[PDB]
Amino acid sequence: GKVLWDGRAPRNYTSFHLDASVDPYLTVVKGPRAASIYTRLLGREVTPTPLWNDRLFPEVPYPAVSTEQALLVLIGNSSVFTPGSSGRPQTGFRRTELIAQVNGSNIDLIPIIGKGRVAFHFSVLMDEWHKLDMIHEHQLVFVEPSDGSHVFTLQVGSPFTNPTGPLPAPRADWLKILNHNLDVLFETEFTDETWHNFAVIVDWEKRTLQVWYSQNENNLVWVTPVLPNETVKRGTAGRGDFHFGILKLPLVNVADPPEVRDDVVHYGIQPPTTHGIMYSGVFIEDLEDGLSVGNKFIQEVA
Repeated sequence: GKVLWDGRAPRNYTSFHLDASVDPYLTVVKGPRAASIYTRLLGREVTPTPLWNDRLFPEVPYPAVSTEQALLVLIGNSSVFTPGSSGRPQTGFRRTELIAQVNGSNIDLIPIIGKGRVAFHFSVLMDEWHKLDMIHEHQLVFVEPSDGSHVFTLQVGSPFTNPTGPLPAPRADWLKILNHNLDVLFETEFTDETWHNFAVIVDWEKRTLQVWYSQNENNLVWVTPVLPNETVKRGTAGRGDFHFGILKLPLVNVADPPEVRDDVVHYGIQPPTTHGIMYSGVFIEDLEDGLSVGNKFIQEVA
């Protein structure tokens, strides 16, 4: 497909780009500290997903060159988002997200990534240095319309419930792709030291989702059929911004009055700990000629 937006960090990207909030990422969804304190560019420390490598000839000595650097996205105790200059701090959440933009604007991108059939690509790698706590729910990747809903979500960790139930939940450490109604479409163990490659095809006319998945250098394969996603709102209210990072939900604090425990934006137990996840291969393409499945192959889809 043609690339509509490329969030694969160039090898020459820097903290300074991040602290200017320039293309390709809007960095506003974070705590008060600079964007670069929460999101680190990993240079040569971490090899990104091999799917988008370039290959060398001859194939000895080095087979390939990385075309991107991985990103490490961190949350910590300062990761409280204040919406605007005047919003109530989101004290229930710990969040750091990057949002796709083009020419300085997320708004202008909405029509481009919101029409026809669009493939949202992203690959995750477990951070062994600041482990995610799977007792809590983490919303990692999603497209968020105006109303705060998610057309689809990549989630990991035990889903938030009020009241609190057995924790960890079964398969808490499985990466999960959810539809807009929070139905589990596909789930797979978040194995360590492994690039978990995803593509979610959104057909904006028919309101469908299809999940594609692989590990490491393996080409993406389809792991769901084309599935109805019919709770998405009609028209422009169904479209929204592409986020990736970590949105960590709290647990219920029974000390809180029953009338506020459901309000996860402002209430709940959040320990003051640091947690990370690494991203690579994050980009958006249409389905011209087909889906990019990795390793310089395209696959026809319909």
